[PDB]
Amino acid sequence: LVDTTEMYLRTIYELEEEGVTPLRARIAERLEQSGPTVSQTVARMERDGLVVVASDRSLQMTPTGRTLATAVMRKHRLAERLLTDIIGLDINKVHDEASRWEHVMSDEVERRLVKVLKDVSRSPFGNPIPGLDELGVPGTRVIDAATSMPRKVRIVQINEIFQVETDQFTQLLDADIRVGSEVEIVDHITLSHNGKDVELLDDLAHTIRIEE
Amino acid sequence: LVDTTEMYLRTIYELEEEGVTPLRARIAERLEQSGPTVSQTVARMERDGLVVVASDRSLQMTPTGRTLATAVMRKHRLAERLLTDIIGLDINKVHDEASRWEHVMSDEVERRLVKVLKDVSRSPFGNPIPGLDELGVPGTRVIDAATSMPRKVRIVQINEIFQVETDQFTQLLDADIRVGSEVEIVDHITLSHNGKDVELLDDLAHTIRIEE
Repeated sequence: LVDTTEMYLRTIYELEEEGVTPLRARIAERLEQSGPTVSQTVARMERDGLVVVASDRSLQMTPTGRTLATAVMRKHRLAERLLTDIIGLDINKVHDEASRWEHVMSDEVERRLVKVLKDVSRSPFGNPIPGLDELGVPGTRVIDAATSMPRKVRIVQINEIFQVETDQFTQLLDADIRVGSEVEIVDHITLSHNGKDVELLDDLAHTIRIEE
Repeated sequence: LVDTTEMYLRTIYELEEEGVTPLRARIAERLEQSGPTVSQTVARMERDGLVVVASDRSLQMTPTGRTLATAVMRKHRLAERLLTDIIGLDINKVHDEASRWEHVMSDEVERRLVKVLKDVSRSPFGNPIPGLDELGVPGTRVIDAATSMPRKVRIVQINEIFQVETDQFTQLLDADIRVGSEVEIVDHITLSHNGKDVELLDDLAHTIRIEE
């Protein structure tokens, strides 16, 4: 959990954020790791397809690397909000505490935070909290979201347009399940609504989007 | 932070707690680590003086090992309280989330929690939260607590009885500093009170106890 790649990606994100060119020496300095250690960490982050060292020797985050960096910063900043507004930790300690929490905070906890905190637009240090959008502030496909224990979620998309199988359209219509419909899900993928039970086919089990 | 020793000590604490004999196989099972891995982890926890394998091959925690185990469980359980009462995380996820947070939660955060939570006597799973006493629910000696930036703390003990140096007794008396006196501290160790400033001698800087 508490990992290096997450820490490096956040650092790149920050420098980028402060308008600084993400150069390896700048990163080594901030993270207080030797230049040889960063060179080798960057060397393997490059193999995971998270970063690429541009011609000018600056670190360009790949789309995947950037998405990960964004989740880390969102978690870090939501941690800061929780620590100051709710917990009341001394403002002088908040940042260093949030730097450890960012690696162990789950998506599920972030969603709850986003709901219990008064304001999640900025961290107490003035910077905006990124990626709130990924937190329903499209959606999880049921095959991934659906657990062995029912959980009422909301249908975001059906994607009938991508269905080669249309046999269950009326089944959903009779079931009264559409975009915005609070439904019960169990993982074949059975999704209940209005007392009518619908066992989704694989194609539908893969393209229907929901939000917790 | 997120470490093995902490995890093992907590496991021993739990088994002990549930009345189970802390045997290595029981621990390997619960932690889902092979028997050889636990043998070697226990083998080095024994060298750190945290655990001793009793004659019957059961693990007896040393006083130091037990104190550490207690802090880990207190943190873990205060995390559970925070996650259910404040955050509202699903009761089915609370334990596994708290198991990661226990390694990154600072003492300073625990004290704040103890203040912001309605009840810290038990975790939502029915077990008591241990070591609250270590959280002021005696004290930190100023030499360790005193930081470069003043912070009004409360004097818990003076320990005049252990002072070979008595030159500053009247200095404190004139300073009106005693057990219960809210004082300002800066780290020689200067502790202000009622506008009068007292630069403690080493012996006093080491034995005076305070609580944040």
